[PDB]
Amino acid sequence: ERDISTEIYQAGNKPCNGVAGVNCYFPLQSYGFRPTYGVGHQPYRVVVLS
Amino acid sequence: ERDISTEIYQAGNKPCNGVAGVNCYFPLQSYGFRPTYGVGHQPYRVVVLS
Repeated sequence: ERDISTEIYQAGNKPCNGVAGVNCYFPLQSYGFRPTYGVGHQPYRVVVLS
Repeated sequence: ERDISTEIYQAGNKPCNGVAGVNCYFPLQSYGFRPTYGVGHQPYRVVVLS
């Protein structure tokens, strides 16, 4: 199931769709790839075959 | 079980009741936690739940 999401994930009982600075957090983050990270942050050429 | 050991563990034939250094070591060794180390040498804080 390929899924796409943009809306802000909520962590409380209140409604939350686009409010920031509250317990709601963004469900995505951007990768940082540099040679200073050995194994923890390194890109890989992984391809799954079914 | 919970063990609190302060005496010297013996690893030879002479009784290491209070003498260490020649054939016996202190059983407690502190962790080496450096921020300049790799990802696999970082202090992870872990809790149990049974």
